[PDB]
Amino acid sequence: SHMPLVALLDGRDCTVEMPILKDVATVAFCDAQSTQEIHEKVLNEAVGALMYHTITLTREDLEKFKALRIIVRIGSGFDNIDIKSAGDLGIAVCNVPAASVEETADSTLCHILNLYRRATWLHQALREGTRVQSVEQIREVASGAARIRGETLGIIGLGRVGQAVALRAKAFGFNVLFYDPYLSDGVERALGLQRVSTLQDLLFHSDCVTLHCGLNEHNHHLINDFTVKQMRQGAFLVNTARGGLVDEKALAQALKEGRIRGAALDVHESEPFSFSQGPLKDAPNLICTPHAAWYSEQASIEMREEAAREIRRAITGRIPDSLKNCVNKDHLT
Amino acid sequence: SHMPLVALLDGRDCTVEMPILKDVATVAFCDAQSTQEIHEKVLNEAVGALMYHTITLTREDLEKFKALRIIVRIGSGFDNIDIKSAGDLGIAVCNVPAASVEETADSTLCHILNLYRRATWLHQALREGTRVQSVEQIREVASGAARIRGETLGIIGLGRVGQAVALRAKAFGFNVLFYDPYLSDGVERALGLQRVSTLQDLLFHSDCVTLHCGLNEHNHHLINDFTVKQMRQGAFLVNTARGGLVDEKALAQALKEGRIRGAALDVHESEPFSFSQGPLKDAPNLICTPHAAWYSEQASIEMREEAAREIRRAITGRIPDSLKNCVNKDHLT
Amino acid sequence: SHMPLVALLDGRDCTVEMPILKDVATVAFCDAQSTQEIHEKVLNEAVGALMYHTITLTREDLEKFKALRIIVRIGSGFDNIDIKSAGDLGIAVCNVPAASVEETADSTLCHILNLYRRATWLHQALREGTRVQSVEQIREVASGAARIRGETLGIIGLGRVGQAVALRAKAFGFNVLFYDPYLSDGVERALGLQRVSTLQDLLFHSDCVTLHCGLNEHNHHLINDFTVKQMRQGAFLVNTARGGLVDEKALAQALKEGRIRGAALDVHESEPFSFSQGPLKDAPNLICTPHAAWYSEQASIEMREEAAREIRRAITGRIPDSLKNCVNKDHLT
Amino acid sequence: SHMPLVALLDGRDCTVEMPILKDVATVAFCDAQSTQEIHEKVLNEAVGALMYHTITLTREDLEKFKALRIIVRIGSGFDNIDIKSAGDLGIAVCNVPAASVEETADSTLCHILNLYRRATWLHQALREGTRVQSVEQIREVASGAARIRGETLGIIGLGRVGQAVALRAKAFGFNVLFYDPYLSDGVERALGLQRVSTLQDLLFHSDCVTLHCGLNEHNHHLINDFTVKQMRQGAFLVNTARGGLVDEKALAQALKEGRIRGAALDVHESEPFSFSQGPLKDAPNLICTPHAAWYSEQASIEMREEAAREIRRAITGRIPDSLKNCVNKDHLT
Ligand SMILES: NC(=O)C1=CN([C@@H]2O[C@H](COP(=O)(O)OP(=O)(O)OC[C@H]3O[C@@H](n4cnc5c(N)ncnc54)[C@H](O)[C@@H]3O)[C@@H](O)[C@H]2O)C=CC1
Ligand SMILES: NC(=O)C1=CN([C@@H]2O[C@H](COP(=O)(O)OP(=O)(O)OC[C@H]3O[C@@H](n4cnc5c(N)ncnc54)[C@H](O)[C@@H]3O)[C@@H](O)[C@H]2O)C=CC1
Ligand SMILES: NC(=O)C1=CN([C@@H]2O[C@H](COP(=O)(O)OP(=O)(O)OC[C@H]3O[C@@H](n4cnc5c(N)ncnc54)[C@H](O)[C@@H]3O)[C@@H](O)[C@H]2O)C=CC1
Ligand SMILES: NC(=O)C1=CN([C@@H]2O[C@H](COP(=O)(O)OP(=O)(O)OC[C@H]3O[C@@H](n4cnc5c(N)ncnc54)[C@H](O)[C@@H]3O)[C@@H](O)[C@H]2O)C=CC1
Ligand SMILES: [Ca+2]
Ligand SMILES: [Ca+2]
Ligand SMILES: [Ca+2]
Ligand SMILES: [Ca+2]
Repeated sequence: SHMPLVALLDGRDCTVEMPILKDVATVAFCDAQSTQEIHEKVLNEAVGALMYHTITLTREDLEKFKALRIIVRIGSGFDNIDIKSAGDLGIAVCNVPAASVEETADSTLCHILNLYRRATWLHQALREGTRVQSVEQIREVASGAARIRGETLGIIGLGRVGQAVALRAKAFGFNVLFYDPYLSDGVERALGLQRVSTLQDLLFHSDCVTLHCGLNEHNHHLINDFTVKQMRQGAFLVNTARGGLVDEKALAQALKEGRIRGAALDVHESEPFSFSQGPLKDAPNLICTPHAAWYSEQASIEMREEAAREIRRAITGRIPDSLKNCVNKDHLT
Repeated sequence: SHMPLVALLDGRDCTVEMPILKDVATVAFCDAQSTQEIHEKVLNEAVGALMYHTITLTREDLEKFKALRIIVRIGSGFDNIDIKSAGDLGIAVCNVPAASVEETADSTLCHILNLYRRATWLHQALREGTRVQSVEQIREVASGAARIRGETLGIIGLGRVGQAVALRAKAFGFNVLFYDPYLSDGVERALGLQRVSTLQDLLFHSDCVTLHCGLNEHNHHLINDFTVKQMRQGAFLVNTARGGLVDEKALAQALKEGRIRGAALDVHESEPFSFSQGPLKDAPNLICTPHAAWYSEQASIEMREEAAREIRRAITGRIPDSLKNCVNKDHLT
Repeated sequence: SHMPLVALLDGRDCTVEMPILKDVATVAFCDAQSTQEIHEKVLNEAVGALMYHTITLTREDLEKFKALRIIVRIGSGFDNIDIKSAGDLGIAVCNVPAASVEETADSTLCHILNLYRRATWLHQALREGTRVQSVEQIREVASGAARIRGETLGIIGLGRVGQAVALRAKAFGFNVLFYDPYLSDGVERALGLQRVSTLQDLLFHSDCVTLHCGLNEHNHHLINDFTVKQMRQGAFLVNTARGGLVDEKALAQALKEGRIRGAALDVHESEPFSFSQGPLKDAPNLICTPHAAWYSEQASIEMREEAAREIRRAITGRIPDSLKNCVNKDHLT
Repeated sequence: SHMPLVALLDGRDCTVEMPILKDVATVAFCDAQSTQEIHEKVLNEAVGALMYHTITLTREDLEKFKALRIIVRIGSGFDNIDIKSAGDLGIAVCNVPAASVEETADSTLCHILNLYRRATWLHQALREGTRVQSVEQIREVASGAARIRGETLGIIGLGRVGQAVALRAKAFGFNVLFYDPYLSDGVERALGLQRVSTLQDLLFHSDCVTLHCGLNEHNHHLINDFTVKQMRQGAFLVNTARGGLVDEKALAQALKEGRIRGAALDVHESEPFSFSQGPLKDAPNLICTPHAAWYSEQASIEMREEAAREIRRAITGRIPDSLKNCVNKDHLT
């Protein structure tokens, strides 16, 4: 009569997952921002866990769980989970890789176009009461807006989102380069893109750089005071991937000195983001969104139902065979 | 030793046009917003005129000119000039149709994506100090953001910009319809688009309506209290064409009642636009830009040099034969 | 009780048109290749005519009709009808411009790919018993086959078919140029194509030239011994437009001397075409189809029903107001 | 003073590879179709081997080599090499995956269009002396030609070539499905394609099926008398992948009975192919090419130089670390 316990760590709404898990698991929520906010009953008894990106799990946090057997990220990125240590401790880790691919690529194009066309900043200026009566004033208030055709878009990481962004960028006349040191040669040919070997070549040729790679152990602060100086003078930066990829200290100074003309960020080193705190406090030409590139109503529901199904499959079947999107089979023992 | 006079009516900067017209015409500027601000010497002697969109010329204004022989719009739209009366009075009228086609389509896609992805509004909320720490809060602050694939984009006017917008929209998964009662049948087939016969059919099937037609004598307030009720509940409206095409009274009420979920406007019935005056004072979910969809540095220079060349051709050669973009040959006599 | 007479001049099958015209017109067929094969009753009484491309109507032929009031081409091209003289004689002339736009563009791409990839010729060689056992033999038998990406496709005439061909060619990595002296500037920008001013520039830069213009009074033998020498050495020629556009004498010699590497022709100066007669008797590297680029079952039915509707509209209503695709309103009096 | 020996097994031309390998290896050729035609000196001393697709290497053949340390396929497919046994015997096996991706996709589109548009068959009929004078005769001779827009293209294997084919097919109005049981979910979203789970679903919904998968131990005769009956009545089949994927016995009967309207094959169960021998002797509506989809001059040179570089890297450096495209690291010991 006793069912396994499944806990939603960093959230409270479990409505979407309930119809899928009802006869399979007891569902609880912790609304927790850190391991320190999880009830002892969860740490002791929880067999499965559902979590988003707002809580981090180190080996230290993972060891506090005594019965945990699977974690499912309701989302694609899993940089916030110590994946190797989880596998060592016998804990499967899964993600939901496909629900928000095109939502995120559309948000990226929106940010790219917002930098080239300055629509967001032009809207601000009108809210700020700027009067734009003459053509000379239009040119002034829209100064910096640029023609897109012929510009070079450099994509770092050509996966699901990177490929979706590349196909969209081609429609606006962008010349699309990409740097992805983990793909085998020939993907540039299938999609009709130009590829480059080193990050430096990408940054050297790109008028606008957009990040679409996972945050892993080898690319923290991939954009830093060193690689920032490799970018074109007056280039754009876009990041809907992970804030850990950008040294905001170096970015702030680049915006202030004009080396980088503008930047659009949906993710940040420390989230939630605030224009009043952080290295970007006073950085100019800065567009930011609160980690919402992923969100649509259909994407939210899609990933939550898929996450719930993965939980069911883990409880009902055999780990890790029954799992569709386990990302640490190599480490599981 | 005496050269013809050419006047820049609603502007002062003539730097781009000077090298082209130096040995051909004396160049003056009026920096005028209305006919009432033009020096008598210009009205009497001016043989050619260069103007943008910030001044209107009625038959009354046109009759005040005694020597005028050609007007050149530095831009594509010429709804601000009485074209038939100008032809009656023997005044050629030309435009520059191609300089900003893709700048304007890129601005349109930026506004479309800004409505579907709410990037602009999400940026505002962060400037307003909203804290978005949890996923529930992300869903809340980004409420309304929608998946684009499967959505129907309805294009009113499938000319230079409309076609550029259609090709771009297809890359995001839009289903593209268009209504253009002046094209012959078969253009929908060449570009792989679906066409509809009546404005009502366009509005009935479209999740997002975007205007790309000229403002002519038959489509003032094309969007009005009658046709607004023909649009889908919760649809988007985009207008980078002409503000005269939209009854802002009807639009404001539709935004307030939620019939229209959001609207992005680069043009307005009365320009310059102000969020503090007009029928849109208090309208919600409203994005606006100060008639800047056209602007890039390369587009501004391109159209100004082309405009200057048209002036040269008029003075040097025969009107209207030597003109490349005269838009009123039928009326000229 | 007496209905108007409508005659299918160069055909016999009227099944598709009958349900549309039953209560409107008496339908007869002539199965005629020339005016000399039309029954006197048709010449005297026929009020409307339906015809394809296999019969020509000069002023001489048109004058033999005494009651004719409208001709409808079941197809887009109407170069086989003296359009000006028909208008002089009070005879409306209409076409069906849209039924086969994409069928014809698909046939064109098939011919283009058949030249670059030599699939057709490679199939012939296998029917001829050629044994291709080694790689050296594959290279030999497929000699001439070329990589498409980077190649320049030059389009002459950027209308319905030309635009459909341009969009398809871009997907294969072609660089697309076009020459069309009748379009206003700005269409190259909407579709993201490069335009050229003179036929010579088109031929000078193109690795493969494809014809998509109407045959009019100013472009007979557009490709001739003079303009053929303006083409790139070893270029391809494709013609699914009209055979009258190409001087086959000049073409034959160019194929024989290797100046042109290969040619694909769906239309010819004299049709039907035969590899045993004509200036192309012995021309090498020649692919030909019997004027079938237009044909699909859905296209044949679509244009025949549309043609029948145009006939109905002419009889039932007022000429030329009620006509949707009259191509000689300027001449009708 | 003694260099390693490198042998071109199934070819004689080594000109492209010589400048790259001169100071690294002694180069010989065998022009051999089977292991039985290789000189004893090669079998004993050869340290490296270059081969195409015209010779097969079983464990039996591999064991005859005494010094062989690396095999390099000048091409992407390596189904003709026992890869597991080669790794067991300590023999690295590499391929060249990218040189002909777009050549092969262009050949595939040529075959697809040749079936839908019947250009090849229409050319044959003209060579056979068929006279096509009337429209009724055009419809007759081109019977079977079909409109492409709305048709469903089913891709089996969505790798380098499959993706290139998908993007091209979208430009013609195809609805593109694909079946690839080895990809993780989310690739359909990045490229805007519809995916299906089982081969049966692919065949059930597709008007035209095209094969783009490797020939492996689990898909020999993937198209067989069982799966052929799962295809749509009157569907098309295209195969530029591997002939071993199709049971030609089942295919022949399907063409004869009309279940399959037509088939285009660049590869065959037994190559070289002959219309006079094999299960396809008398099959109708059959287009064939002699395994030439890969060939362009630039592709041939590109893959041969890359192959030579891989050989150099193997001799000069450490196996398998220094290899860029080793396809059997898992088996090498
Ligand atoms: N802001 C948001 O709400 C969302 C953020 N994302 C983020 O966007 C990123 C991309 O997501 P997907 O495309 O689904 O991931 P994916 O796994 O499909 O693709 C990631 C690609 O990045 C490449 N990569 C890894 N390290 C790299 C490096 N140092 N340099 C260049 N390339 C590298 C990999 O080879 C891989 O191809 C992820 O980090 C994910 O967290 C994704 C969706 C929504
Ligand atoms: N905000 C800005 O800075 C810019 C605004 N524009 C405006 O955008 C509009 C489109 O410009 P282009 O594409 O260059 O014009 P265009 O002349 O190339 O195309 C206009 C099309 O609209 C169609 N049309 C006219 N009346 C219509 C109606 N009642 N319903 C449906 N279709 C109708 C015409 O048939 C024509 O095909 C113009 O009004 C122009 O003023 C253009 C560029 C920049
Ligand atoms: N083989 C077949 O069964 C078929 C043949 N066709 C032919 O293909 C041709 C194109 O058809 P559509 O695209 O429907 O015609 P369209 O009227 O849509 O376009 C024709 C274009 O050619 C341009 N043009 C005219 N003379 C020119 C010259 N000297 N140089 C460059 N451009 C020139 C015009 O400006 C126009 O834009 C027609 O001649 C038609 O007869 C069309 C369909 C099927
Ligand atoms: N005729 C010619 O000259 C040429 C032939 N080819 C052939 O075309 C085929 C594709 O080549 P690439 O795209 O470079 O290979 P690739 O390795 O890039 O892609 C192969 C794809 O097929 C999939 N696949 C494997 N077995 C499958 C099955 N049973 N059902 C569905 N999908 C399956 C794999 O998941 C993989 O994604 C190869 O077999 C190759 O030999 C390639 C180039 C030229
Ligand atoms: Ca720049
Ligand atoms: Ca909606
Ligand atoms: Ca060449
Ligand atoms: Ca069918």
